[PDB]
Amino acid sequence: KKISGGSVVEMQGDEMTRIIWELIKEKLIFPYVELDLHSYDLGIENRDATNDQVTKDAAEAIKKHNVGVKCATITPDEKRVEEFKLKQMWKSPNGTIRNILGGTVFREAIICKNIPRLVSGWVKPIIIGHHAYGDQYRATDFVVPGPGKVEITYTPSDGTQKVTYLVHNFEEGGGVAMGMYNQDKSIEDFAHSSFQMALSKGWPLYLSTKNTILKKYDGRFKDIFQEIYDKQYKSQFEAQKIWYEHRLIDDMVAQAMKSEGGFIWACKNYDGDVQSDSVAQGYGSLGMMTSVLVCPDGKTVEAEAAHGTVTRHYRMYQKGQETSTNPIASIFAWTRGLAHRAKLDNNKELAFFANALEEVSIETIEAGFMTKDLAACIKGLPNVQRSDYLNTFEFMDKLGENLKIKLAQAKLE
Amino acid sequence: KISGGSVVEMQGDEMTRIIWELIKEKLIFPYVELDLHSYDLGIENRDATNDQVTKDAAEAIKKHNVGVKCATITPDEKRVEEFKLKQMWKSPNGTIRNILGGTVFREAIICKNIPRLVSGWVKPIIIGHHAYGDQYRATDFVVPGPGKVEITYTPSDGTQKVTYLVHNFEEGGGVAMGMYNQDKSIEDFAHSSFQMALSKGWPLYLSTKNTILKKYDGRFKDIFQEIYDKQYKSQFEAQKIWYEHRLIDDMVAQAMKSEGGFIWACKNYDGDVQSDSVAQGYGSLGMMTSVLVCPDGKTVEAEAAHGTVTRHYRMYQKGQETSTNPIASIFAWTRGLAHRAKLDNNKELAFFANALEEVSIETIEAGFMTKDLAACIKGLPNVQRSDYLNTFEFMDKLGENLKIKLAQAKL
Ligand SMILES: NC(=O)c1ccc[n+]([C@@H]2O[C@H](COP(=O)([O-])OP(=O)(O)OC[C@H]3O[C@@H](n4cnc5c(N)ncnc54)[C@H](OP(=O)(O)O)[C@@H]3O)[C@@H](O)[C@H]2O)c1
Ligand SMILES: NC(=O)c1ccc[n+]([C@@H]2O[C@H](COP(=O)([O-])OP(=O)(O)OC[C@H]3O[C@@H](n4cnc5c(N)ncnc54)[C@H](OP(=O)(O)O)[C@@H]3O)[C@@H](O)[C@H]2O)c1
Ligand SMILES: COc1cc(NCc2cc3cc(Cl)ccc3[nH]c2=O)ccc1C#N
Ligand SMILES: COc1cc(NCc2cc3cc(Cl)ccc3[nH]c2=O)ccc1C#N
Repeated sequence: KKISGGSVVEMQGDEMTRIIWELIKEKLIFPYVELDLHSYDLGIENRDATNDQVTKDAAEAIKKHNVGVKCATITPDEKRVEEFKLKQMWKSPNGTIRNILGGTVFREAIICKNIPRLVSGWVKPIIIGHHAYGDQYRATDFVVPGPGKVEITYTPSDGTQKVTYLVHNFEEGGGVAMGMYNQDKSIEDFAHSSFQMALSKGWPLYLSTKNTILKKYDGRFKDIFQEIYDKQYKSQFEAQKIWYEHRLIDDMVAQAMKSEGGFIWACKNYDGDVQSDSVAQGYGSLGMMTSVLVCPDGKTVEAEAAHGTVTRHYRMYQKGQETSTNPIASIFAWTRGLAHRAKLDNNKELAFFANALEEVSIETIEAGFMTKDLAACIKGLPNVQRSDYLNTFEFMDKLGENLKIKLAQAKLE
Repeated sequence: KISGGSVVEMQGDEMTRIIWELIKEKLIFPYVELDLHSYDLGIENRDATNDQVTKDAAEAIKKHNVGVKCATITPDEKRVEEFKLKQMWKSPNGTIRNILGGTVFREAIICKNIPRLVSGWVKPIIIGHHAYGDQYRATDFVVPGPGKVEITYTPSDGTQKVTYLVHNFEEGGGVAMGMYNQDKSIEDFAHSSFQMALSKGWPLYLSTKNTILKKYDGRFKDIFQEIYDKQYKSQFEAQKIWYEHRLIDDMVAQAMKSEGGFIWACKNYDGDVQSDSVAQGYGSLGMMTSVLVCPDGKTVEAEAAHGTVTRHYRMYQKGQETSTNPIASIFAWTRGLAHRAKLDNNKELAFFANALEEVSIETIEAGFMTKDLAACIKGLPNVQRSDYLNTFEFMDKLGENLKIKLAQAKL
């Protein structure tokens, strides 16, 4: 009696995450749930094999079936082109997908009692989202060769008066300059995703900006969030004993470091990249970072780990050496995905399993069975020895055993 | 008694004014004679002068080169109606940078008994930002609807103008903005960062997002490699250190797994302590120093990265016990004097500047500190009164330890 899972769009990936991804399906997922799976290999060979079309096709499956679970993919730089002999430097799959689906990406660390956090006292979860990976990806930048006047202009499409804003008047040398933009359409999406992520998770929501300085730019993020909230989300927030409030980023950081957690943060940063966030990097185990892509309708969810393909470990695997790669984030991609499926289907057996799997993963670590990065968090890297951790299979085997027990006992009721 | 020479001083506001005068009295004036050129950068003095006193303070730093600044009230719509201000005056620190050029760094004083966010960080990590980041150089506006936003360059020459597409709003509006940076700003920023790394004896690293802003940030990066290979390259090799560029993604992840011990030039939009996670995670903003350096090498103005500690000031006003950490403020003075000692080559003053930091540190390593610092070790919930000293007790204990340290030197 396997569980009837329903329609899920799976997306296979590259390197160490592919290798693990399979272990998850075989050892933790398929022995218990029969899915109407809709796989899409997005490993770099096949993306190149199809001219990055398989990426676009997965994005459309996700729209239709409302549930995606994606493995980590190689985004090609120059050296990967030469390494796989690619036809061209294909765009990052994650951006391709999120452009098609609209909506917003939220990351969150998985927190275990026996794993130190930067801030002890952070005990309820911190869930942060950025506006389409950041304001930097919508920047038009160039060098100013010599003296002169840089300006920005609005050209009403109808054809009423132009308006010109002097940016700077370079009077005695060169420099650099750039323009940045955001569409209302897009800010509204960010709003709806954030509010609806908050209702779904049950915590309150904070929008941070720098509207002391960017009065009109960050202003209009605030006013849009406020109009949308006051017009269509307040009653449902009140009903969950939660709220939305805008903060100055200055205020918002000071609070969040003096807090216990349990909130949604809509950061209006310039850079949304995980790899440049000091706190995310500071936990000291990127393998405990989940992500989720929520769309402005509330139905459509795509889940995935926030780390990369772990190329450094992958090269060791190929040469047949020990690896201690952390599967958690990838495991939680499946459980968040499956959980949301269950939400849409009103499928209590799936919801139980999903939660169960998340539960066991933390429990397993808390008993003191874990991968090297987590032991390193406990003891310190120079102090870690081989008998403090399990390799990638030993930890996956352990999670299988503990999952068997959990569900076997849990059945008796 | 040790004559220092000329220093420039700007008296501050609220809790920092009180803490200032105590440092002057107990720590500075009994050990050292000075030619204090003092400006009253309290809010109420500025309003009386129509902000002009801030200018005078700044221009005076030009002549003498050493400044020590007490935290100051930067007005706001409630601070206006609090003092009936003639106008909502601008930030003093800004006016002072604006007038001196220069690049503001920020350090956090560390002790062996005060947990850092990362245990492994056992050396200083000094961060500078390019003129407070490019949000203060931004020009924002609302887009009412469908239409084009174009950024254009009209050469002074008169040669053909250039025009890049920012975005064409097809359906509905949004927002737009453009920011700039003159090359001279960047040369200064780089110069300041090369001088700062040379004095503090640590390697340098510049962070950018040149994988997305290939031109804008790339430009920063070259001016850094150019000026390095040109003017400073072999001076580093002489002091056994090095300069390198790091993609911001790479820099952050390298830092957080390092032992500290480097200068960091952050090319950023927001160079405000308030919004820095890592600075607000230490626990005591009372431990965060900040030092303005100029390109020319000659000019240094020190202060505290924390504000005026208003919540503590209101407790001062009512006779209620306060526990305000003065280290940053002490370090404003030691930085100012250790610099003045290198200008004057005044060895006697140099020793005093290093003496007072070692004392400040030793006191806290010994286990005598303020409430913030106690909270970092135990947790604010677990903190008993017996765990820490109040504003006054901590001073007297430093004053005491300063006296004893100075004595043993003579011998
Ligand atoms: N959406 C995505 O799928 C996504 C996101 C980011 C990057 N990537 C791609 O993945 C490839 C590799 O990128 P990268 O090496 O920069 O990033 P990465 O895969 O996150 O690896 C960086 C380092 O972090 C540690 N780490 C990350 N995940 C871990 C895990 N699950 N368990 C244990 N340790 C872990 C490892 O450090 P130690 O080796 O020191 O243990 C690893 O070398 C690139 O082609 C990149 O474009 C993909
Ligand atoms: N250097 C400058 O010129 C500068 C920099 C920032 C702000 N300001 C100005 O000064 C005011 C800032 O006040 P603010 O309350 O916003 O920020 P703040 O005075 O720097 O600090 C606010 C809180 O931080 C803690 N704190 C700061 N310094 C401390 C110390 N030395 N010892 C112990 N705790 C300390 C206190 O927390 P607890 O209350 O929890 O103990 C305090 O309530 C504003 O009017 C602003 O315009 C000036
Ligand atoms: C509950 O523990 C965590 C939660 C996390 N959530 C994600 C996150 C939080 C976050 C919080 C702030 Cl104040 C600033 C930037 C941030 N960036 C992030 O990506 C990350 C790390 C830990 C730790 N330790
Ligand atoms: C030696 O430990 C410290 C040094 C500090 N230096 C100042 C500073 C560091 C810093 C480091 C990063 Cl990775 C990011 C932003 C940062 N902003 C800062 O203002 C601050 C805190 C601690 C701690 N714990």
